[PDB]
Amino acid sequence: MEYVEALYQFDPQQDGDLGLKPGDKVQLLEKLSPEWYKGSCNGRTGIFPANYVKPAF
Repeated sequence: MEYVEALYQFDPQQDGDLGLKPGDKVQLLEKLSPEWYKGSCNGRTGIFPANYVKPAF
């Protein structure tokens, strides 16, 4: 998985958080842990919880 698709809405509450709407394909930059990933989506780069997404390609 190098791109992943958001299934759920992640509302960012801290700087560095990548906010997510369902259907957003996020380039996966690194799996930082089981629970937190780093990616970019629509020009933005930040971190989001891994359970918000599923594999895309």
